[PDB]
Amino acid sequence: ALQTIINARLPGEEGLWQIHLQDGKISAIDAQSGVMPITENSLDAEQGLVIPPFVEPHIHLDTTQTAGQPNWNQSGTLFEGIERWAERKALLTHDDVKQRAWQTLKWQIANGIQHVRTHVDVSDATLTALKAMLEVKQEVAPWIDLQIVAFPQEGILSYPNGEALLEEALRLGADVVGAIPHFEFTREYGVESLHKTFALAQKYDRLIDVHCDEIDDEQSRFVETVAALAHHEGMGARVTASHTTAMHSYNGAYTSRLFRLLKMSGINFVANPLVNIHLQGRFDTYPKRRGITRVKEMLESGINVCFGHDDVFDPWYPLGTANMLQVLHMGLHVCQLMGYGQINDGLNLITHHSARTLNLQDYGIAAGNSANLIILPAENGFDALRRQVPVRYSVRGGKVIASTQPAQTTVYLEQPEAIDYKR
Amino acid sequence: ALQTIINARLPGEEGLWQIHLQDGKISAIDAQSGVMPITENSLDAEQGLVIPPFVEPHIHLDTTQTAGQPNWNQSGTLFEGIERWAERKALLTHDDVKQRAWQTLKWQIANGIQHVRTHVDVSDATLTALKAMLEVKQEVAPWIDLQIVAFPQEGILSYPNGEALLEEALRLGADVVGAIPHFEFTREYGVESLHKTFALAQKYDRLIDVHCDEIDDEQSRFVETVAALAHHEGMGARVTASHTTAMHSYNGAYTSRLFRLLKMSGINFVANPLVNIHLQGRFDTYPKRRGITRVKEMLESGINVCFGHDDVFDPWYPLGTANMLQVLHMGLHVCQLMGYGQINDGLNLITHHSARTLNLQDYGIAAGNSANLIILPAENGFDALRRQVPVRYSVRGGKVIASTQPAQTTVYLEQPEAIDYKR
Ligand SMILES: [Fe+3]
Ligand SMILES: [Fe+3]
Repeated sequence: ALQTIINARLPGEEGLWQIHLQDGKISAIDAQSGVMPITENSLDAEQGLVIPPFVEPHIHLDTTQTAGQPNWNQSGTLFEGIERWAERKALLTHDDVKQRAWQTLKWQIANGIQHVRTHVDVSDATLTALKAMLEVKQEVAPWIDLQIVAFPQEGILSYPNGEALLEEALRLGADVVGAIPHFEFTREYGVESLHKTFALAQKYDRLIDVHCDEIDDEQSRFVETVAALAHHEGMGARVTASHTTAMHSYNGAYTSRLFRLLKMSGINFVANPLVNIHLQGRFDTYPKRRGITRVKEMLESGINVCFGHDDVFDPWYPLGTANMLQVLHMGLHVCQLMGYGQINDGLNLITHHSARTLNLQDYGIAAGNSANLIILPAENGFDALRRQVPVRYSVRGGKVIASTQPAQTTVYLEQPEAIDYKR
Repeated sequence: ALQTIINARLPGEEGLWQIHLQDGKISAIDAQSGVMPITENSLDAEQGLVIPPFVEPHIHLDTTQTAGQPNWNQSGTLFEGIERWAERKALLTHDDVKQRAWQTLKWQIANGIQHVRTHVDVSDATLTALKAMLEVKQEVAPWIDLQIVAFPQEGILSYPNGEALLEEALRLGADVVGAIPHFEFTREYGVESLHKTFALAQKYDRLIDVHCDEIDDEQSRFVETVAALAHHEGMGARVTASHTTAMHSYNGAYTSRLFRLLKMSGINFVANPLVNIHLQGRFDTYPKRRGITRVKEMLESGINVCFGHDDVFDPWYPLGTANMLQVLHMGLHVCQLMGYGQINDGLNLITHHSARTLNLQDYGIAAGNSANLIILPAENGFDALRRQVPVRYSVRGGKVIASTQPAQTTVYLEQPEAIDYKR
């Protein structure tokens, strides 16, 4: 029965704020001139930062939690990962997918993530993972709004009945149409697959999220077709180009020309730091490229870009706890967004920009919006990122759905001293 | 009236073997536990290696034996070669083509080659060389099965009546449909020419062999269309991509993606070491690229690749004696297949893999097959390659069609000593 969040700091705002709640929504937001006393029905942010929930714009819940089953990827390569996944085929069932997806979703709830977009491989005639994920979506709805992308992993034109299966996935309820041009047999199939993807999105009124140019090939430019088609249909807001790691290898002249179109099209971009730094640059000896898309330049140009985890504890990425501040930390380093303001503003890459990517209509600490917000025990984005703080409280519909009692560290010098890693 | 080949060594097999012959075919193959005595009607391999005939998967018999006529290519360049060829136009007649083709074919018979695929330029309204080659094919049949590729040297779409002439060549009997995408005026003509090539091959039930991406251009990727179209039509076995020298210059990420399709398509690849090392890398100063396709990687991936001589004694390559062990020697060096096993297994690149490229149905030392085989005076492939041994005997239909008495070398030290270059 929470009525107020008090003593809240807000990004880009001075001072402390009080967030009033009513009927599961934010009724008003008022500045405070000092610290407010706690009381029944008040959740004290304790001068910590309050932001609208973290978002996971790109993850594969159908493959999550499978690392080491039955064997571990020892080389760490994409190739071996594919083989290790194949060895687990006998365990891939409806219940298995639901159990693993739920395990990661619980970690996400614990990490203040209330919006998740999962890709699901639909290059499977039985659509086993998709059927399982559609049930998971309904089951987790009280805690996470889950979007499902029908992802034609083996291609649309390069896989038997690929287009038919992609459309079947949409008819079953998938929220987003996926594609993977650079994986199609030819450049022509790649371009044609995008026309088919856009046609399906318009036919069913769905969003689009393409695994776009995820390859260190300076000639992989499917992103220009994604942006051009979006501009032509006037649907930029509903379109996302995931990865675009090839952009890391483009010459500057083409990239400059392309950026005009990217801005005009209004499409969204997702970079996946943890996985990109790991899987890109694998064909280089030395020097080795970083392989993340042009995040810094997109921000400078006002192009919406955000960060996803992509994989959690699977053959393609053995690590992760589904933590967005960890994803952000990696991205700030690899993209060299290390100035104070760049780091502080970093939270945008895992909150607001990701909400835009998911085309969310009810997101942000604003009057009238649902009371969905989280509290970080930190002074600002810089502090939260530097100390990799947990989510103190996650509030959804005005109710607490997760909480973390912080770790307590003590050093025993001449006298015991508490250490909080602040100066 | 040969009834048996005795004391034969076979690649990948231990010991000695006896090959029984009946009615021009191999009736049975039995292992020996020791050396068998010679006798009437037995051809003694003398513990030498017996293999199914050498194959020439790619040669231009229409241009062979013309070097220095009327003038020599002094720079050695492709450009000058084209000019030197043009200066000989008055001599290019029906009889001239037949005489020169036969001269090289005799060298091939002497070198144990019983299967040859020759390309013939059909960008000539009079189709002079093609008509001559069709007669040569009939004439040489007792010794060599000759396949003729209708090769549109000046392009299909970029030359007047190019497509009509290509089809006319097929209606006259050419066995294989050729193409040369990278030489077409535009990338679009290149791709379209391949669709036309595949349509003709299906219309006439012929094989396909494309002069594919023979250029140091990292953007020349016609090979993906060749492989995709073959996969689509389910005809990989009947398709060959010759040269693919551009692949030597591709970035690794694209090449890795492409390899999946190359393996799935089942198409064949021909590298032409002697000519590729000579004509590729000509626009580099220093360092200079080798320019041969990814032979080592194809072998590692189980993709069928083999070696051709391409040109013999002409403006584009002034050397050669049409010797496949010499072609192999160059390829092993340039492709760095220099480990013992890689060298020993090298014979596959000029025998079995080439037979697959030609879609041969009667090839190999196996019961039921025609008795077509050759005997090398060497212990194994490594030995034959190292010593560049001649073909001791070439047997076709159970009859000897060629034989070489080995050279005899003596050094006169304190006493005369025979030298055989074995340790
Ligand atoms: Fe992904
Ligand atoms: Fe050729």
